[PDB]
Amino acid sequence: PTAVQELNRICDGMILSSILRPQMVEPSLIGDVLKTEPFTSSLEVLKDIKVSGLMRYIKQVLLGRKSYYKFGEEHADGDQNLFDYQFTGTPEEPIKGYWTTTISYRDSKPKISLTIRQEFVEGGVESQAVLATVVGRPHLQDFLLLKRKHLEYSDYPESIDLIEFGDVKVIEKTVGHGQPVVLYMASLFPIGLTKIAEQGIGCHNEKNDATLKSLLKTAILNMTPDDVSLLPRSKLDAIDHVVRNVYLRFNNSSAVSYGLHKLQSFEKILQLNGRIYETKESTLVFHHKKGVLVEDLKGLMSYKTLRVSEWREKQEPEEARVEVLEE
Amino acid sequence: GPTAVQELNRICDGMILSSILRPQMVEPSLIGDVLKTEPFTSSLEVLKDIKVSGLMRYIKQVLLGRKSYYKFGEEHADGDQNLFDYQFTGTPEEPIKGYWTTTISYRDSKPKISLTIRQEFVEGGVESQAVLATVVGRPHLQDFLLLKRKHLEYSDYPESIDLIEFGDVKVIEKTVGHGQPVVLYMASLFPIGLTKIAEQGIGCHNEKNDATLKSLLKTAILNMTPDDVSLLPRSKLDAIDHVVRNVYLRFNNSSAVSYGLHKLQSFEKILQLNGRIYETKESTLVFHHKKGVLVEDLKGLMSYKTLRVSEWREKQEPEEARVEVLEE
Ligand SMILES: [Cl-]
Repeated sequence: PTAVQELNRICDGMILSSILRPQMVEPSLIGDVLKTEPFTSSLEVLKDIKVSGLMRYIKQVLLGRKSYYKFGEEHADGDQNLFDYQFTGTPEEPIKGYWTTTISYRDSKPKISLTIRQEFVEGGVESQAVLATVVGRPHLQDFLLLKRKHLEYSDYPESIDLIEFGDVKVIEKTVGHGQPVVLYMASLFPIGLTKIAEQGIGCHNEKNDATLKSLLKTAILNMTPDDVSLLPRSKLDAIDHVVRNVYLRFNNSSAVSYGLHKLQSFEKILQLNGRIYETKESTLVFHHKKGVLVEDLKGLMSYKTLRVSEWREKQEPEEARVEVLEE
Repeated sequence: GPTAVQELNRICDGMILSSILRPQMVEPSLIGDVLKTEPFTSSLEVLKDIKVSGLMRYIKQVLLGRKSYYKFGEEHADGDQNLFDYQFTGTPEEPIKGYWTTTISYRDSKPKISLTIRQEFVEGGVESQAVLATVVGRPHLQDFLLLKRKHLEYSDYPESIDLIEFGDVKVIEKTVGHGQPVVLYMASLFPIGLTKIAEQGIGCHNEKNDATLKSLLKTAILNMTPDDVSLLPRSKLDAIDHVVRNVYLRFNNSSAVSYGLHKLQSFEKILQLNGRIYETKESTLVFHHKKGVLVEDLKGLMSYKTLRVSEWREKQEPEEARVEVLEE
């Protein structure tokens, strides 16, 4: 592998060790991971690799950092003249009548962004804007700059220009003040705070992908329903972060045979975190009465207004009865 | 009245709309005829400083007196190879239809020189497909290695991107035009002397242009006989496909059916040549010549090119009232 791959593997090893074992993010954790995932490139090449998050913390420890990771040390205003564009559908090609665009300041952490969700409804456009930002920012001034970038990048700027700051929902994140953090279930728990900071789960290679799936199930299998009832909300939310990332990796059949949803203690997770999970293929509902359900516009059941039907594994005698149509 | 750009927008809308019934060479008389019903309010002095591209610029230039017709390739620009544009649809934490895709390109390049990396979760991790959209004669490998470093630096150096070798990349080389005049027909440019087309943004997002587009399409197909359709070049059929698909994305399933384009002889001959599966605003329909109108349905007892479908039916309340509300 390369230095990039090695850095990835060390980061995967920490994420993976956090599934069963909370650990303080400090140099000896990286030292202990290095036993299984050594770093064999030279420190000089490491300096050319520009990273953030735990990747960058690992990089710094390999370069000699001895201090523990401090919550909020990555805070960046960003470049207020460089912008990232995220889009979900377009005006030319909406997704089920919707298109969403998020423009953000490049390299801001927490990210400062204006998201505008839009929809064609008789006989105009309905817009919803959310400014996700940080306490103390100049919210009206950030909205206007970002709105201007929305007008310049939009294939339909007429619908944007009428959105006023009074219509915007604001969400403010706070920067940490250097608290040390515990890594557990791919999430940072800053000492003294009650919230968590979910971390990205890599595990893009064969071994780490399979071990991620197996450790999640092992984590849940080793909790009784009463254990789960005793978990604080912050730990429930971190578990939710790993659970949802794992289900995104499965199609419907693989998610079902994975069988996490069959564990008695996972049913307690479902009651506390929700029953609705996105897979690679679609949306499933792990229902306690009806079993596995699959989102289905033509379904004859509704779970919290989502129409669903019973999910069914493909069976060769049934597939053989499907009428294959002439083209 | 509307600003100088909203004016251009409406004039461009008007050209696209005029291209539905007949092909139109892109030349000043086309613009002038559009100005009869969509007149340009603002002063030409404002218009001098607006930054536009594509057809909206050619409209601008014609407003400023240009007598020459539009020339294919006249917009070529190698772009700024020190400055980069960054967009993405989907992320590893919220994939869109199972994928996430990132595109990084050279600022102001036309054709756009870009590296797109699309990824999905598969067994054993992540699969990637990379596409370098570029121009004949570029240094493809150097562009790739430059844009790949950007991707790594933009994505927090995921191991899956670093694994992508130049030999894994699909290279799509666009041709630059050579000054050919161009015909606009069904929202697509046909450069004379070339066999390819360039689909254009269709626009028409206001209420009146939406309805006009829908009306003009049905009329354009009505104006054709089945024999007419069987004589059209593949170029013209692809342009028609462009407009048909944009229109069905504007309907829910019920409105798509009462729109009734699918019921026309000449459209059935179109279906035979472009396919029967059309995404709508609501789901997906199959306009079948034997079974009738079908609708995507994972429970379907029929499959059309592997899509499971059922027969379409109007929403009724005695099916609705029986929907079982589930315990939370
Ligand atoms: Cl058939």
